[PDB]
Amino acid sequence: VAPVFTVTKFDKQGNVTSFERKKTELYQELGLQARDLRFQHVMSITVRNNRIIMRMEYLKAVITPECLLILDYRNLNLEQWLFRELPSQLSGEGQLVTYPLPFEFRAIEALLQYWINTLQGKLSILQPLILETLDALVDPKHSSVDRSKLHILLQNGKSLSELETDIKIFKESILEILDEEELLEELCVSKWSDPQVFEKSSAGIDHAEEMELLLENYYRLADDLSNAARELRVLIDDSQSIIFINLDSHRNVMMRLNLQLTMGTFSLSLFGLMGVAFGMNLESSLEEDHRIFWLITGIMFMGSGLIWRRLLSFLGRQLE
Amino acid sequence: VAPVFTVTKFDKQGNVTSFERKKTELYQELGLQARDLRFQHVMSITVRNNRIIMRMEYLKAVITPECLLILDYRNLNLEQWLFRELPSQLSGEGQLVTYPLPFEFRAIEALLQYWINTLQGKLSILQPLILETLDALVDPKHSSVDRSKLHILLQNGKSLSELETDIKIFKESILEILDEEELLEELCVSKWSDPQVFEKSSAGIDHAEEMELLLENYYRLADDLSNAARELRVLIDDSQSIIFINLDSHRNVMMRLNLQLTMGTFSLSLFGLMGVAFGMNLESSLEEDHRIFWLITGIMFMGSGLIWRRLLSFLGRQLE
Amino acid sequence: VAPVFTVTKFDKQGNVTSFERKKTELYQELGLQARDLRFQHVMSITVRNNRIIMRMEYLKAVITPECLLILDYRNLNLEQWLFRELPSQLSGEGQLVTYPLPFEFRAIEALLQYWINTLQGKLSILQPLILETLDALVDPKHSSVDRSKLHILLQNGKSLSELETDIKIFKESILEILDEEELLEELCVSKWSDPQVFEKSSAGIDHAEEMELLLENYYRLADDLSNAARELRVLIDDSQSIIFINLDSHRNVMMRLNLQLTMGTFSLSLFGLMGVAFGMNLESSLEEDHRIFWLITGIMFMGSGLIWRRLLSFLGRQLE
Amino acid sequence: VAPVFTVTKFDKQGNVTSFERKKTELYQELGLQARDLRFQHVMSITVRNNRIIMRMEYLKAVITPECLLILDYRNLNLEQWLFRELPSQLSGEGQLVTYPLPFEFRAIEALLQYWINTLQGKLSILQPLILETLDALVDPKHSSVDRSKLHILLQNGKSLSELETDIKIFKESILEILDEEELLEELCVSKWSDPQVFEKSSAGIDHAEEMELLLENYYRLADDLSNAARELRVLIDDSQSIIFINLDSHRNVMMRLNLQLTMGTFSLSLFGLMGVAFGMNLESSLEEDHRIFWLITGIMFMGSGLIWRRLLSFLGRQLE
Amino acid sequence: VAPVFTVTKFDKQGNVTSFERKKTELYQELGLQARDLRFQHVMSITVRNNRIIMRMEYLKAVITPECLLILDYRNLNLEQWLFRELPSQLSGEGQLVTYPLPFEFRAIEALLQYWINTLQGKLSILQPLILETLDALVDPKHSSVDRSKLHILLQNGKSLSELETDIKIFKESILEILDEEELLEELCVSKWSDPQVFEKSSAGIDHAEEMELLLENYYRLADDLSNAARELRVLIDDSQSIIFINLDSHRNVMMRLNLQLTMGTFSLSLFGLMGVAFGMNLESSLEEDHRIFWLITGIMFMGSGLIWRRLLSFLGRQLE
Ligand SMILES: [Cl-]
Ligand SMILES: [Mg+2]
Ligand SMILES: [Mg+2]
Repeated sequence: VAPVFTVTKFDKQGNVTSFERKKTELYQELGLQARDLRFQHVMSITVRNNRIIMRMEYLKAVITPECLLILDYRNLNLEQWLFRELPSQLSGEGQLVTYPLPFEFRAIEALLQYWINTLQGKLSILQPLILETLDALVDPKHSSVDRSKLHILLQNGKSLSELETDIKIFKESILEILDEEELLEELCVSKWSDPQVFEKSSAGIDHAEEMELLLENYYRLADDLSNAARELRVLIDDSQSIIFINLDSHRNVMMRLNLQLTMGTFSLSLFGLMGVAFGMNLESSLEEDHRIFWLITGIMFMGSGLIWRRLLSFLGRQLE
Repeated sequence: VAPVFTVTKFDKQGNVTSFERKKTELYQELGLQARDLRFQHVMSITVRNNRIIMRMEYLKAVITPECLLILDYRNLNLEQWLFRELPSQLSGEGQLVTYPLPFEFRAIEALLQYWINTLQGKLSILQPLILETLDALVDPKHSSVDRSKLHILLQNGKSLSELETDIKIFKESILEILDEEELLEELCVSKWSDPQVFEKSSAGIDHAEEMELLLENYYRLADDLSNAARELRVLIDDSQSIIFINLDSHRNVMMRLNLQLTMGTFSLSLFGLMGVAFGMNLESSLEEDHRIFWLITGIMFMGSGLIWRRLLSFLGRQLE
Repeated sequence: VAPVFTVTKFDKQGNVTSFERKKTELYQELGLQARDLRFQHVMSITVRNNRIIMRMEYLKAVITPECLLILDYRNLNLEQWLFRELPSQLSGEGQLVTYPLPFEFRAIEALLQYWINTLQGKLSILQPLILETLDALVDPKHSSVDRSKLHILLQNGKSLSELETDIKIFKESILEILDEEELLEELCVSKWSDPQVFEKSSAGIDHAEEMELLLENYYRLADDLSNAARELRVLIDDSQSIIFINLDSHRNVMMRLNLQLTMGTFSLSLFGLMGVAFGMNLESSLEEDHRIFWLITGIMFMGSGLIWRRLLSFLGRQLE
Repeated sequence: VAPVFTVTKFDKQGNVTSFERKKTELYQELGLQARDLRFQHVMSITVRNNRIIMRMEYLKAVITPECLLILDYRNLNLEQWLFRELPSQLSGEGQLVTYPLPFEFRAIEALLQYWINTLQGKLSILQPLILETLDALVDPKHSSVDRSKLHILLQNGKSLSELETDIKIFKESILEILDEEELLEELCVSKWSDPQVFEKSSAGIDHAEEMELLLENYYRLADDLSNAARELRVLIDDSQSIIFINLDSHRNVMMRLNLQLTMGTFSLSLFGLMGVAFGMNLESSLEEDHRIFWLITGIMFMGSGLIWRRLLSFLGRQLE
Repeated sequence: VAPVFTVTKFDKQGNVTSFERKKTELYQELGLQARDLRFQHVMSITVRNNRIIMRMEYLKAVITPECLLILDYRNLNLEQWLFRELPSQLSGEGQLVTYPLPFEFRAIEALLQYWINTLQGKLSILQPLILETLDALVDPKHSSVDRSKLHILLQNGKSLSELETDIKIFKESILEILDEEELLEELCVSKWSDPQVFEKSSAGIDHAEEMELLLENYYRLADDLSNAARELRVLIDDSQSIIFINLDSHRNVMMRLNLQLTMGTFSLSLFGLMGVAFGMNLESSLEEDHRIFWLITGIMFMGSGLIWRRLLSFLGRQLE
């Protein structure tokens, strides 16, 4: 009946243990209040009672000087990352560069690396799709654009805006932590767990400096991602403007050709009316004449041609 | 004759009392000047004479170390919240996380929670409507868009802009309070009411820190709301651009088809003029010939077809 | 020959005296240099030689600890405000809330109140006009918009942009003064006129704090005005986008209907050409037949209808 | 062979001397390095070795406590300003307000006044042209706009953007100098030339304060110029939007009228086809009847009218 | 098997040596960790263990107090710059202005000069192309624009956006270094290599001040580049708006002319229908009359002309 957390616990030795714990039991074990683990804010990093609470959207983590906890990890495709890369990164030959540093450094590096890799993967999925859709859409030899490609571009633009917002909030959180030295000092949970021990254990290694360098690295990576996303948005806008110009130019060409054909039709209809005037079954004084028929036909055709040419010249003058 | 406030008073025990009090009487009771309770600024939080004055649009509140007052609460549908949730939140088993803290913490938490819930409700009402309107409007199989849906989208966009402005001003007020530690210290009215008593009453609990954490929580919630609203605005703009492109593409397709039909009509009218030339009641030298009629009809139809095909090819060349 | 100021002087007792004074004489009386009273900057507030120099566009004022001066007040419709409200506000039962404070507080409050009321009046004039113009323009049942209303909207948008710039510069000046405590202290001219006297005269009343609260009040009012103006601009842009979409949709509907009618005309002209082929005065082998005439007429009409239906179906397929 | 500066030297007495000096000789005389006088940055003000180096685009100046130098003044139309106003401003009855102050104050005031006057002149040239072009272009009674006026507007908009950038960089330089008190102190070259002498020479006059006031004056003037330029840009954008709406409305009106005429033509052609069906030279059973001709003509005309009216009503229903 | 760096080493004497070194060997020689030389961030400047690590996109450099290293220099067309200009700049008569300063000053100046020259070259390539493309596109005498030029403009706009982003990140890095004095002090690697020696070696020359001046120079150059790029973007947007207006105006002119021709055709077809009514082979009572034929023809032509004139007048009234 009581709410519970599905907890994946990684020790300092990289051992992984999955279980479920009551919320009050977790609060008692971690020495934290209920309000600390509400996880109400997406992309939030805080330090409460010497414990690091982190949320990156669906990823909720609690870092202790002794262990790491992942909360609500089910039905999120996190199993591969949790049980394949994390043990190796924390307690193996992974790509982490904070192994000699205390456990919290490795934990923060792993979490930030996973989030930055997720953002990079989203961008690397979105970029080729948007690029090829724009290339198809801005093709100058198409009179009209493909509307299914327009729907695809709209969906990809929505996804790109969401990704850009995620990168922005990640950058904001990292920069807020980096700006204040107090937060950087608080992030060093192992240092403050036993200050007397770490007063001599830290043989010239500044934990705050290492944390600052790690956060600066991840902030720079997120800044590069944000720059790429903004460039993609700008390219999308420019491509949309080019598409508008192409459509307007095609419309103008078709309208000019239709206007020329309308001039031809109007001259043809005028001299056709002139001919039909002689086609009505009313007696005239020109039935007996032999050359009048050919004269009328010739002047009719020649006048149609001349009026069409004059109208074309008038159009050329009007369009300048 | 004198102006009055309709006052809803909540004690430390959660008891609710509704009455009306003269403005001067309220100023005397609260130890505040007339200018303090003007409530001229929407979404303003201030501390005057050890009392917290708050306005969130229509919600005007005065928080004292002993009680809370809601002013001008009538004809605003506030009765349900005032008489159902507030007593439970202040003096019961509500979702407030500041119960062990002094009364002002619970009061501020309740007010900020109500305002943030109002903003979230506005956004959760606006988002599905805007999403479905955009989905209907950006449908690529519609030659023209529904204008009633356009009016609905315009109204919802105005509402979304108003909501975004409200979220922005809420964030600005909260961040202005959070930036300066003096304002955070002033917000702890119970601490400064009896400094001698609270010098020993506060057994290791920092009231300023608790206030900072509460305000940071609500600021983060408002930031998430603002991000969602900005994403909705960006999606609206992108959908409008897609609608423009779709309409232009449909116009281009219809114009091309009309131009092809105009080519057909022009060729038909040209060779029809040629035929009508022989339809006039003028004597010629071809009436006695038998094959001339069928020859003229055949060459007329064939020339119409050939000129139409040539004009279509010319259009294809022009459009590239 | 020498330049002069038309000076309206208000004493501490609210007495008003209008006269003209030579520029050098005014400089000597006020203890100020010529460069101080250039009034080159619109919306500028400064403190020179213990005197407050203020300019709000056409309103130039000099506040002394003993009196207030309005300069160049003629031909600006300022007479009503100068001779009706200002005496009552300074030395009566006006709405000013700084009466117990020294004279400069009342003077600054009156000037800022007049300017904020002018801005509010401009906004309250512009808002209904813009709202009704947009409501008329975004009407979905209009095939075309009213261009006179477009000109009115353009003029009102220019006025709104000017008002927004005025509000922005007012906010900038007030915030620049508020940010630095030195400027706030300098604004208390009565305090620094006789520091020895005011060392004991100020019985617990902080003049700098009162000035800060007054300026914060007026800054918040200006911020609300700026938010309203920005919302109006955003609504104008959204209405323009909606108008564009409505016009494009009407164009598409008219173009589709014209294309259908063009299909009908083309089929009619094709089978009309077929009929005219038999209308020419050339001998054929079908004159004696009786049923051939009705057969040709029937097949002509039926083929016109069938070709029109096929073209309509082709259009439906093309538009998807 | 060696590079040289064309130097115009103004003494403290306003005497002007024009000559040419080798670059190394100028470096030796001014006590400055080669890198100091590169003048690589447009709109840059710096203090090197107690000398003020200023560049405003084409205007390069070096201010010393004893003299002023203008460099590369040829072929820039600077002769009038150099030899007419500068001597009077520096050593006469000019409009400068820093005459009792040391020479560098007058020099800086003259240079900043010239630059601000140049910017004001550019804006006062651009504003009437842009205003009249927009007024001509947004005329609602024009079916189409004048394209030569469009080219003029484009050129003026480019010039306005360049002017706005110049004002922005001028404001940035002035504000960067004003923000740091060290730069303001360094700008007082006469004070630091002989600190022992000026320790008693400055009888209560703060040179840093005077420099701050002068720079604040010029910054406020530049801010007013920037506000005017931004307002002009906003007005240009609004006028462009109004032009777009006007063109779309004219297109819609013309398209509706063309559609009505197309309906008329289609009905006329339908009943004309009906008439032509009886015009073919094929024997029928209605030649002998006398009333059939008039009956057919009457029903033809009446049906044309009725079908045209029905199509117009259908268009009215479709357009809503 | 192990990863290696292709290292180009420049000594203090300008001697160049190209070789390849294992990554671990380079880390040991430079006294740096593996994470220091990841080069994960484009356009990043840092100081680690008294060594300057710089990346400008493809250019990776490590500056030591004794030497400079270029890493991964192959297949980047860097050979000319590496083996022609760098030796002369570092140990010759180059344009560097930091020769008397320690080696790191010359190294930083050379690297920043190369990057700023690359950015200037990119801008000087992009600007004429964009300018000529816009001039061709905004030509008012073209009914339609060239779409190949549109594709060229789109590609150049993408390149310009990339260049603007590069300039922005360069400015951000330089300004981040300049803002904090600690980073400026750290950049002086020779000063901190032997602090005891440089305590007396630096005879009044402040290395931090020289570094600040160099970085300020390069920041100002990058700011000028960014201003030029932003002006180019603004000009591109304005040209696109002008192109839109030109296309709409041409469309309106063509549509008006087509509407006038449609009026003519409609009047011609109406009176042609009137004439054809008399052309059908049905007996009437007007065959014997002689003047009826000419009367009908004359009234037909005159009515066509009059109806066309009336329709033109109606169009003129409608367009206002
Ligand atoms: Cl169009
Ligand atoms: Mg006939
Ligand atoms: Mg359009």
